Amino acid sequence: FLDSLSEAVRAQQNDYYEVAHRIKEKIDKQPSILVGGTLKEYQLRGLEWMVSLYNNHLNGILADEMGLGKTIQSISLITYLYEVKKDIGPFLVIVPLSTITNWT
Ligand SMILES: Nc1ncnc2c1ncn2[C@@H]1O[C@H](COP(=O)(O)OP(=O)(O)O)[C@@H](O)[C@H]1O
Ligand code: BEF
Repeated sequence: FLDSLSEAVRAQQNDYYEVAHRIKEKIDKQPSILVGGTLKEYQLRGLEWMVSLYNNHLNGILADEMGLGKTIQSISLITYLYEVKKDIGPFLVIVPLSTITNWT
């Protein structure tokens, strides 16, 4: 699976972990767009993890327990990408109606 997957990734470029995360990147600072507080270490790790997925053309799941700032992390993802990759738009977020204004 991994072999064919990594080859699928190579098509998308046109152990398991290091293979899946062949392209790496990390960042000590949060995206400068972000205001209203700072990110927690693990959130930063999560960001880096998501960034790695981006770099390796992989999709993934933020399965961190609950109430751990994923909303913020996804926002930081947006701003990260905009400050680093600079592909501003089009970016879609889909949420429950009961959570709309929490997100806004
Ligand atoms: N780095 C952070 N700085 C400040 N508050 C945070 C941070 N991470 C999480 N929070 C708290 O959690 C909320 C944001 O995420 P929340 O909705 O609580 O969890 P999730 O986004 O995982 O559902 C905010 O109310 C905030 O107070
Ligand atoms: F992941 Be949060 F608790 F919506």
